[PDB]
Amino acid sequence: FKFPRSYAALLADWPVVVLGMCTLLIVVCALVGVLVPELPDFSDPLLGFEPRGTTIGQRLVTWNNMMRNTGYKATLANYPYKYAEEQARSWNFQKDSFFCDVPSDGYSRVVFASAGGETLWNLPAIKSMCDVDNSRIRSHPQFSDLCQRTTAVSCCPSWTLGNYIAILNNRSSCQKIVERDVSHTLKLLRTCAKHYQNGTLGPDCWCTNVPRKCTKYNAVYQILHYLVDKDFMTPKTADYAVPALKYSMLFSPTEKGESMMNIYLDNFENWNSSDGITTVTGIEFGIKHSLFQDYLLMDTVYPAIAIAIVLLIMCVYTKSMFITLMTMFAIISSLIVSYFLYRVVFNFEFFPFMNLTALIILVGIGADDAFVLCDVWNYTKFDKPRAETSEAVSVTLQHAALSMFVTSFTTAAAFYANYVSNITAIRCFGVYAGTAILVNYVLMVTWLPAVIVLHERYLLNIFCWAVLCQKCRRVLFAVSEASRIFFEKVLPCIVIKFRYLWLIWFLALTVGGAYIVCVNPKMKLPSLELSEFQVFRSSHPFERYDAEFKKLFMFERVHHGEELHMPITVIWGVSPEDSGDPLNPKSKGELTLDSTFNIASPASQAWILHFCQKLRNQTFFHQTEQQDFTSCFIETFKQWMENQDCDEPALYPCCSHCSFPYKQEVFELCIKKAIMELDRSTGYHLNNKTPGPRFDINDTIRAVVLEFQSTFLFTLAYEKMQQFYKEVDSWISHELSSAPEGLSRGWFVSNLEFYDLQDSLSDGTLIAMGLSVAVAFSVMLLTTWNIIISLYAIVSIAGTIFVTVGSLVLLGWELNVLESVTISVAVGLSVDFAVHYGVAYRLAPDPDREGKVIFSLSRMGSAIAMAALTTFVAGAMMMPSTVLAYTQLGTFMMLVMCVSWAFATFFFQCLCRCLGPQGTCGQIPF
Ligand SMILES: CCCCCCCCCCC(CCCCCCCCCC)(CO[C@@H]1O[C@H](CO)[C@@H](O[C@H]2O[C@H](CO)[C@@H](O)[C@H](O)[C@H]2O)[C@H](O)[C@H]1O)CO[C@@H]1O[C@H](CO)[C@@H](O[C@H]2O[C@H](CO)[C@@H](O)[C@H](O)[C@H]2O)[C@H](O)[C@H]1O
Ligand SMILES: CCCCCCCCCCC(CCCCCCCCCC)(CO[C@@H]1O[C@H](CO)[C@@H](O[C@H]2O[C@H](CO)[C@@H](O)[C@H](O)[C@H]2O)[C@H](O)[C@H]1O)CO[C@@H]1O[C@H](CO)[C@@H](O[C@H]2O[C@H](CO)[C@@H](O)[C@H](O)[C@H]2O)[C@H](O)[C@H]1O
Ligand SMILES: CC(C)CCC[C@@H](C)[C@H]1CC[C@H]2[C@@H]3CC=C4C[C@@H](OC(=O)CCC(=O)O)CC[C@]4(C)[C@H]3CC[C@]12C
Ligand SMILES: CC(C)CCC[C@@H](C)[C@H]1CC[C@H]2[C@@H]3CC=C4C[C@@H](OC(=O)CCC(=O)O)CC[C@]4(C)[C@H]3CC[C@]12C
Ligand SMILES: CC(C)CCC[C@@H](C)[C@H]1CC[C@H]2[C@@H]3CC=C4C[C@@H](OC(=O)CCC(=O)O)CC[C@]4(C)[C@H]3CC[C@]12C
Ligand SMILES: CC(C)CCC[C@@H](C)[C@H]1CC[C@H]2[C@@H]3CC=C4C[C@@H](OC(=O)CCC(=O)O)CC[C@]4(C)[C@H]3CC[C@]12C
Ligand SMILES: CC(C)CCC[C@@H](C)[C@H]1CC[C@H]2[C@@H]3CC=C4C[C@@H](OC(=O)CCC(=O)O)CC[C@]4(C)[C@H]3CC[C@]12C
Ligand SMILES: CC(C)CCC[C@@H](C)[C@H]1CC[C@H]2[C@@H]3CC=C4C[C@@H](OC(=O)CCC(=O)O)CC[C@]4(C)[C@H]3CC[C@]12C
Ligand SMILES: CC(C)CCC[C@@H](C)[C@H]1CC[C@H]2[C@@H]3CC=C4C[C@@H](OC(=O)CCC(=O)O)CC[C@]4(C)[C@H]3CC[C@]12C
Ligand SMILES: CC(C)CCC[C@@H](C)[C@H]1CC[C@H]2[C@@H]3CC=C4C[C@@H](OC(=O)CCC(=O)O)CC[C@]4(C)[C@H]3CC[C@]12C
Ligand SMILES: CC(C)CCC[C@@H](C)[C@H]1CC[C@H]2[C@@H]3CC=C4C[C@@H](OC(=O)CCC(=O)O)CC[C@]4(C)[C@H]3CC[C@]12C
Ligand SMILES: CC(C)CCC[C@@H](C)[C@H]1CC[C@H]2[C@@H]3CC=C4C[C@@H](OC(=O)CCC(=O)O)CC[C@]4(C)[C@H]3CC[C@]12C
Ligand SMILES: CC(C)CCC[C@@H](C)[C@H]1CC[C@H]2[C@@H]3CC=C4C[C@@H](OC(=O)CCC(=O)O)CC[C@]4(C)[C@H]3CC[C@]12C
Ligand SMILES: CC(C)CCC[C@@H](C)[C@H]1CC[C@H]2[C@@H]3CC=C4C[C@@H](OC(=O)CCC(=O)O)CC[C@]4(C)[C@H]3CC[C@]12C
Ligand SMILES: CC(C)CCC[C@@H](C)[C@H]1CC[C@H]2[C@@H]3CC=C4C[C@@H](OC(=O)CCC(=O)O)CC[C@]4(C)[C@H]3CC[C@]12C
Ligand SMILES: *[C@@H]1O[C@H](CO)[C@@H](O)[C@H](O)[C@H]1NC(C)=O
Ligand SMILES: *[C@@H]1O[C@H](CO)[C@@H](O)[C@H](O)[C@H]1NC(C)=O
Ligand SMILES: *[C@@H]1O[C@H](CO)[C@@H](O)[C@H](O)[C@H]1NC(C)=O
Ligand code: NA
Ligand code: NA
Repeated sequence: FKFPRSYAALLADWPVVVLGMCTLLIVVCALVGVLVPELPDFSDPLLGFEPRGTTIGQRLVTWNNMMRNTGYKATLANYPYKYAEEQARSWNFQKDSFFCDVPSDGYSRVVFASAGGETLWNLPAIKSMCDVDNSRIRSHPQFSDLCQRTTAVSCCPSWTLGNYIAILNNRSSCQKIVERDVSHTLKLLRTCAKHYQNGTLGPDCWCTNVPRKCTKYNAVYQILHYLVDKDFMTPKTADYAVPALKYSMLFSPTEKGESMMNIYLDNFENWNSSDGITTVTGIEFGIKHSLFQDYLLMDTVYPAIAIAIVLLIMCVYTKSMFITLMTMFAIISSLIVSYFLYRVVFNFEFFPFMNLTALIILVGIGADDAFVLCDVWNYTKFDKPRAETSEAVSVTLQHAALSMFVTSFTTAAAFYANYVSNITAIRCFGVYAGTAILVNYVLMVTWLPAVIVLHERYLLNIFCWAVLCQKCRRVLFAVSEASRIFFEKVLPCIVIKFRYLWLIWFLALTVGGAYIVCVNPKMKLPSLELSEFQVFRSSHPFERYDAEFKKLFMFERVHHGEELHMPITVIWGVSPEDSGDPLNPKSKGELTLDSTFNIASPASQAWILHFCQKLRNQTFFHQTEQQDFTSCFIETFKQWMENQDCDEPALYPCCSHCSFPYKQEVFELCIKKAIMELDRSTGYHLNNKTPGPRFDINDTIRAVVLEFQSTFLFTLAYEKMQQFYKEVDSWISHELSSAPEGLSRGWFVSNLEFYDLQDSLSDGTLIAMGLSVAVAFSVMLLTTWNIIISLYAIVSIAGTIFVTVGSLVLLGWELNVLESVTISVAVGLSVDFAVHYGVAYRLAPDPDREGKVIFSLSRMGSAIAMAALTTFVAGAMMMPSTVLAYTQLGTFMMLVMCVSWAFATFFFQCLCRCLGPQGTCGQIPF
């Protein structure tokens, strides 16, 4: 029986086989991907934002596994429990003149600013804050179940300036205060602020150095610590009529969390946030990550609107709704098939929210190849108008199929290069987006050639209205002639005549971009900790709370503060290893004990005391004037032993007569006795963080922990924290290199979670961009076979990247997660227009470099323009989004398209016109 004897004949004779086979295996992917995997969860946006394989990361994971597994009959314990049990065997403020408790981070709260720029310390503003709370939080039908309660009659009062003024001036409520009460309260604040600054006022005094008037309910401490900004009542300009209260805070009796969701959505979300007197500038209801999932899915309307505009661009370009809608079916199918491969074939259990942005990327860059194949098909038709379909298909594929691949492969490879990241979310996103891009290419050389054959065979025969069709035809004709005159006549004259203007202008831009990126101001690393990471645009009240207001209120500053010294924690007997799955963020492994460890050896006892006394001589160590008896438990144990009075027979082994390097059996006996003496002799209680030995279920010491304070303070600056880490880790590693066996495998840990993230963002960006640059230059040598065209192309790609990244630096971008991925992807996208032109310069029949540049611009001009335009339009559609990630990706997509199109069309064609090869001058031998 009959069968097609070549691929071009399969497409030409049986296009319905190709579409039927594609449709069936796409339908299988769509079914199995919904039925078999567990569906994605976006309840935590920050989920994979952690380095896994790093030296610091494995130590941090190990220390967390030690802390969870430490406790009564757990894997490790602070106390020798099997020895210990053997010892045991032997409203109206004139009536209810109080608030229900102290305000805290546990309560729902809002930040006010003045609407007219006034000081907030005025009676209209003070009552307007109470009016907003009453009208927007309390009024809600759910509030009465959520509020903390002293009686069934009414909820507790909210912590607000007007209620503190009421209780200080014996008024019944915020609503019944007067200007005399406001000025009286201002005097009390102005005098007693020095007592608060000097640490003499405090939370419980209702303060022996402090006068009674401002002690009256702890009200002056509570106003200054919780309700007012840090510039109000600062020592400078305190003698001023009313000080500038820029911001003030209000606390609701509702506990901060997911119960606030209805109150927010009903009464805060759609509001204009202003009472005309005061504006609500910040909100902290505990719902930021709960709200994130809703907006993350709701904003998928913007990529859907982008699909319709890309359908319009491509319907006018190709002149069919058939080839156009079948191309957009293939674009959306490549996401569905990528998802089946990702969850079912590759077995990835975690789907980051970053993966939803691959719908934006594929809608922008998906049609690029359809514009190329449709052009080449029409050049092929025009060149040989009586060729049979199998010849026309084969010639079209011979001209198009490699350039379509190289532009796709450069962009997929730039995403797969992010699998070299230590950050789990970045690796997962690189795999998902790289796979969709390659699946889309396979459809553009299978599905789209068979669709083009079916159009020509049937639909090309079939295809006010009686004038509207004619009016449509004549305007479509005029648009196409205008497009042809531009790309064949207008644009080549502008490129060639002004070539010396272009060479000077685009070099000046490249030098400017290189100065901004490499000299000043450079791109910065992240400057907020991971819990404060921005998910919404900076306009959103939840983001202004974390970015602006957490640093202006004293209770939010002292939650960590400036005088945190870095701990130096040193651990033995546990292996610093992550045995969990690095691609599953929830898979932390199992705690591993080191079988070679021994503390109780006389050599181990002697060395570890000498290490403690060596470490105290270093410039990184901070001497507290009170001694830490926990820091080096061996010195405290030596001290206890040399105090045992030894006249009692029970003190026979644990005696002051013994010299310090005790025989191992006397160490193992007396350490248990000394630990059990402590919690009876003193009020001191050990916990899973406390330094000391760690016992197993057979009262055997399996680990030891030492801890010391550093002269280094805690900081979010990368270089200061790198200097701390290098100085301490080098000295500890060097000193441990001379430790006896059984102490040789110890390791150092500290508060280094954010420094490990910053370090991983630095390293992974440099590696992924170097891999992306290597692929970009390689594929251009292998596509042009000429070193001079490949060189002018990589110089234009370099100018594109310096102007693109230098522009993002002037826009205030930092090297965060996602921002770091776009830098790698910028290279792989920027390849594409210089490849399309560089192949058309070589293809040119003209002998002279001017004719070859006119040919190149004439033949690739409108396809390059349409690929740039569809990618720009997809990015421009993401600007109404609340999700920060959508708005950042669309910003990048617009910017990189303008810069890469201009450098490929003006700068790279001007290099080819001035000093381009002619007559095989730089041709690589095959
Ligand atoms: C691959 C990823 C798959 C993700 C799967 C999860 C999808 C979750 C969908 C969620 C969602 C978007 C729908 C668009 C999705 C496009 C996907 C494109 C995928 C391409 C591969 C469902 O939108 C639904 O739309 C229905 C339309 O028929 C509508 O039906 C109703 O009318 C029928 C007659 O029309 C009638 O018969 C039926 O009885 C009715 O009920 C529903 O009530 C409505 O809930 C949520 O948005 C809904 O609609 C608005 C949208 O703007 C949204 O507007 C706000 O927010 C926008 C955004 O922040 C912002 O822009 C807007 O300014 C802002 O006002 C609304 O607040 C929200 O309510
Ligand atoms: C596994 C890790 C164990 C961690 C232990 C951590 C707790 C410290 C225990 C050690 C301990 C008692 C001995 C108990 C048994 C020890 C078993 C050891 C087991 C080891 C396996 C040693 O007490 C020290 O004894 C020394 C003699 O031995 C003595 O030395 C002197 O003599 C020599 C010159 O004449 C020469 O030595 C040296 O120059 C001299 O100074 C010191 O003055 C004295 O401070 C502490 O005793 C007391 O503890 C109190 C709180 O309970 C603590 O109260 C304060 O701080 C509280 C807040 O913490 C706070 O609330 C209180 O308001 C506040 O008042 C006292 O200030 C402290 O004194
Ligand atoms: C998920 C669903 C859509 C999967 C099912 C796909 C089917 C609808 C496809 C698969 C193979 C296709 C067939 C493949 C080849 C042909 C031969 C074709 O005719 C010829 O090539 C000319 C024969 C002649 O000499 O007359 C007519 C359509 C037909 C029957 C196709 C009809 C549609 C079929 C059955
Ligand atoms: C954005 C994605 C989800 C689009 C998915 C499209 C599919 C549902 C396919 C299957 C059947 C296709 C239709 C089959 C036949 C025709 C007739 C065809 O008529 C002509 O050929 C008009 C002139 C021309 O377009 O060249 C126009 C497209 C249309 C409606 C096709 C459009 C695309 C359809 C709806
Ligand atoms: C990246 C783009 C191109 C689409 C990728 C494949 C889709 C088939 C996935 C991606 C996100 C998924 C959605 C993300 C979140 C949800 C909520 C989820 O349910 C829960 O989260 C329930 C609450 C909980 O688990 O606690 C299941 C449906 C749905 C819409 C998922 C259905 C399948 C979706 C659309
Ligand atoms: C994971 C998947 C997506 C990888 C897919 C890779 C292929 C699509 C690449 C690899 C090698 C490429 C081929 C290498 C060599 C050629 C010969 C080339 O030149 C000719 O046929 C010579 C005659 C002429 O140019 O007219 C046409 C393109 C083609 C088939 C290339 C098309 C694209 C191919 C098949
Ligand atoms: C999941 C799988 C199916 C992905 C792999 C798809 C391949 C089977 C496709 C991708 C590109 C295609 C090629 C694109 C271009 C050409 C050139 C074309 O012409 C020549 O080879 C002419 C050579 C000469 O003139 O000497 C023949 C078909 C061929 C090899 C195609 C055959 C089928 C290829 C290799
Ligand atoms: C493979 C073909 C299609 C060439 C693709 C271009 C290559 C130059 C690049 C693109 C993506 C790169 C890969 C992206 C990520 C990684 C993970 C990286 O992992 C590790 O070093 C740690 C071990 C691990 O986690 O697997 C090893 C190199 C590798 C495979 C890279 C090797 C070089 C690759 C294949
Ligand atoms: C989203 C809203 C607010 C604005 C959408 C405007 C678009 C519908 C306009 C803007 C630019 C226009 C395009 C400008 C240039 C061209 C190239 C032109 O190319 C050809 O005539 C040559 C085709 C070939 O060589 O075969 C076809 C029309 C097209 C796609 C135009 C179609 C209509 C477009 C996409
Ligand atoms: C800094 C960015 C905008 C660089 C990327 C785009 C520019 C290279 C474009 C944008 C607007 C263009 C200009 C718009 C209009 C004209 C008038 C035009 O006048 C003629 O007489 C043209 C005659 C012809 O060649 O048909 C000469 C080129 C020029 C300056 C264009 C040169 C190329 C420009 C500067
Ligand atoms: C080869 C051509 C094609 C492109 C070359 C561009 C690169 C040299 C640029 C682009 C982005 C730059 C990176 C962007 C941000 C940073 C953070 C920076 O970290 C810091 O300590 C900054 C100060 C801080 O905030 O603490 C280290 C360099 C690095 C990786 C930059 C190094 C230089 C890079 C890789
Ligand atoms: C020609 C095509 C391809 C692009 C058209 C893009 C415009 C329709 C965009 C560009 C900037 C957008 C604006 C940028 C910012 C905002 C603020 C935004 O304010 C919010 O408080 C709600 C959403 C959010 O959280 O950001 C409301 C939409 C709006 C006016 C956007 C409306 C749509 C605009 C005008
Ligand atoms: C979106 C960013 C990434 C840039 C993408 C490339 C654009 C610079 C291209 C896309 C479509 C092009 C347009 C398509 C058609 C025309 C009509 C053309 O009209 C004539 O030359 C008419 C001459 C006559 O009839 O007298 C003038 C240029 C223009 C606007 C083109 C200018 C270059 C455009 C805007
Ligand atoms: C086609 C390319 C190669 C040439 C330039 C095209 C321009 C239309 C674009 C591309 C990048 C844009 C720039 C990207 C970033 C910024 C920073 C932006 O903000 C600031 O400078 C804020 C300064 C501060 O707050 O202190 C002002 C506009 C500017 C210079 C943009 C102006 C218009 C530029 C040069
Ligand atoms: C060794 C490391 C640094 C990797 C180098 C990779 C490429 C940059 C090398 C590999 C082969 C080299 C080519 C081998 C042969 C030639 C032919 C040579 O002469 C001609 O084309 C003109 C001959 C004439 O005079 O007629 C010009 C340099 C070129 C393209 C070489 C330029 C550099 C190439 C592309
Ligand atoms: C209050 O401040 C002064 C000046 O800094 C200081 O000398 C004094 O000791 C402080 N008061 C108390 C009770 O410590
Ligand atoms: C809207 O905002 C203004 C201040 O810009 C405020 O005066 C007004 O009361 C708000 N509400 C309404 C319904 O206008
Ligand atoms: C600590 O430094 C002093 C002063 O140099 C020295 O006498 C002492 O021996 C050092 N102690 C240790 C344990 O290194
Ligand atoms: Na491509
Ligand atoms: Na590319």
